[PDB]
Amino acid sequence: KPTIAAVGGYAMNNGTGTTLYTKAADTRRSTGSTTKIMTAKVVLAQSNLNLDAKVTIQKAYSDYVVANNASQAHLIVGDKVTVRQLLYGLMLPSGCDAAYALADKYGSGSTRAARVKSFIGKMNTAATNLGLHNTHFDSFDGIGNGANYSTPRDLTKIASSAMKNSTFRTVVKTKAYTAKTVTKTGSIRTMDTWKNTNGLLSSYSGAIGVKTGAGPEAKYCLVFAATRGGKTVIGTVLASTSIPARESDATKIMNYGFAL
Repeated sequence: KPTIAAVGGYAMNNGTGTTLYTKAADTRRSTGSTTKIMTAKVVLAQSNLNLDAKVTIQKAYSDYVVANNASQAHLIVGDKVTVRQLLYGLMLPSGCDAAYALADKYGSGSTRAARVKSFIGKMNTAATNLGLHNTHFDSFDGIGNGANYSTPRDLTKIASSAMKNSTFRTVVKTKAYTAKTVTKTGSIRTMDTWKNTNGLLSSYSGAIGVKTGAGPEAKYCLVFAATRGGKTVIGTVLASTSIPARESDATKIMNYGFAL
């Protein structure tokens, strides 16, 4: 059993559900942007889902990333961006502006505030439906709050559920993506290329996911997944000490899991 810097860790065989590694696996901690996995999951399960549906980037999305010094996809106010493009902006550079856009779009309500509230409710309803008991969302992106928490086991179960969706799988294993959006003049704008923050995609052979996280309370987090020899290992590390450490933590757990 490897030792890791993260104070919380968990991994299982994605196909069988069998546990492969644990370290305070059921201890509630902050999630950082790994919460965005649930945001993507909820969006992709909406009945009225249309990946080609366009969303106008509101000034509020930009003001939001600035006010919260949140990671962003650099979405340009006024641009028309598709839900598919928003999902890539959400998962690759960890676009909290894209998260806001998705919540505004899919929440139920007559105001952005009401729709955001409704969307977070959907996130909690999805957790409940998975039979989770140590997870609660108070945001659509993991930005702030003691009422936003999960555990390495719970997040791994949310990730496993999300990975059942082919679109989700396609997105989280993508290393680079360049969005071509529509400007106010109708012209097509080529945005700066987005790079997936998950270093495992290039450093770990067989890696297929899933999502990074890093904040003042959550520290360095990573939900990982890789497939080798017909076996898929999926897991989560919470509160590692740095980006390089979170990557090695995950690398060790997966290597251990594949050898078990």
